[PDB]
Amino acid sequence: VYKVLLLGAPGVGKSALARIFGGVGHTYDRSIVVDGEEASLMVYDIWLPGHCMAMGDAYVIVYSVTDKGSFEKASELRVQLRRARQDVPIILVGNKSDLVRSREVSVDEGRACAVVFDCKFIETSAALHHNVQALFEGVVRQIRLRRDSK
Ligand SMILES: Nc1nc2c(ncn2[C@@H]2O[C@H](COP(=O)(O)OP(=O)(O)O)[C@@H](O)[C@H]2O)c(=O)[nH]1
Ligand SMILES: [Mg+2]
Repeated sequence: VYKVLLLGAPGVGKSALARIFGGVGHTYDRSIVVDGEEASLMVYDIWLPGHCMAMGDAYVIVYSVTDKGSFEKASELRVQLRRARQDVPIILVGNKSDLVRSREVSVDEGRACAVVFDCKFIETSAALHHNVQALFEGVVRQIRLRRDSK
């Protein structure tokens, strides 16, 4: 049973993503099967930033691909985590991939941010439910790898 914190600037789709996962701040629970093994995830959509950051088994940092300011905020959030948790899995998410015409952050900028962070990167669309199940399965897989590389 794993606690997952959603972090990111206002308006990026944290609540959208969480409500889709929950099948529905606020909290969501849900058991899912990942590589043949059941896992429960508790998703905290609660973004006292220090307290929030002190608390997860994994961190999902969300920005909107339509909002370069939210992508900058993602880098700021990562620096903060580095100070707050001085091992934890982090997934970077570029949401709103359906809004092709208003895109402000390229896929390659997202990928580059992943290299700097040394973390996994995925783009999502809460509007289309695209990559939402993959995001949360990835969370589970990344937590397991870190339980086991020990
Ligand atoms: N088109 C589109 N709109 C989205 C997507 N995700 C969130 N939104 C919209 O983005 C705005 C903020 O979403 P919300 O879940 O409240 O974001 P939060 O502030 O990060 O929790 C709302 O207008 C949502 O409908 C997406 O993937 N595609
Ligand atoms: Mg919200």
